[PDB]
Amino acid sequence: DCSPGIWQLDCTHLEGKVILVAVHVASGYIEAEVIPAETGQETAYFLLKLAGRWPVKTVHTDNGSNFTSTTVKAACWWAGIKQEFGIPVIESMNKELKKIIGQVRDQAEHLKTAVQMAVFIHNKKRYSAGERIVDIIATDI
Amino acid sequence: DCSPGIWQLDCTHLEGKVILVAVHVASGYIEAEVIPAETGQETAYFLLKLAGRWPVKTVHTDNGSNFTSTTVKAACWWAGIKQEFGIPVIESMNKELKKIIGQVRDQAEHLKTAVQMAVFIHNKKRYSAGERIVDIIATDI
Repeated sequence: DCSPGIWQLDCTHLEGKVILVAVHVASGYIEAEVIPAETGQETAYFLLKLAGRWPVKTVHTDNGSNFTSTTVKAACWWAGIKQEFGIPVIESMNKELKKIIGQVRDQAEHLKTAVQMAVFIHNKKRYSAGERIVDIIATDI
Repeated sequence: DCSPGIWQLDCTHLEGKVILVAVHVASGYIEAEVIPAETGQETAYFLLKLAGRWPVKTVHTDNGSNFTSTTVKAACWWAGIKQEFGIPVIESMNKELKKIIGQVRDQAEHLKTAVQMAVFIHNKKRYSAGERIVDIIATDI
């Protein structure tokens, strides 16, 4: 959890929709996306996007069956991502995100937009989570 | 262009599909996404995602009419993003991205995946663009 390369991935539901939530464990920085279904293809596609922006070395999840998909294993293999085993946080983070979404829900037509507005508010809330991840990654370099 | 908050947004086409490409001007770091159509709604949604991850203060584009959409102005207003006027780079960057996509195209079924694999290769190519943006943002803090 001290290591700057540990992320946690989890899908949560809201308004009959699926939200994929990634948390940088050391900083609390969040990325979220509404996906059409809880499929390995959506997970694999999200991991490639995440690995292209940040250093992703190991990933954890609260539902191990999420990572059994052959498509997910292919994406982790290509990007050099290992499965994390040192975590026996997202409960709090998912409830935290669902709360901020409720505050901004009225300001956006679709749930798509509310999720990104909530991610914006979380990462800048104030150091902020957005500043802390950059600081953590910078020193590690 | 020295300022760490300047981004450039442009849509490019490949295989009858639209790719939205964002470039961090000071570092050369890239984010890209295949979008269904060149609409203001897709642009506005992409900007909110970008502003939630990085500090986005001003944005430039090669096609000014991209930013006339009332939906785009609403997103820039809510996230506190101004239109950049100090740039009279994406030509090179879009050709660079299209080249890397061609190298990896055979390794992925859909163009969606090839674009993210190309973004991955660009930002880690090696400092790398992914390291340089974090360093730039860190010192600015």
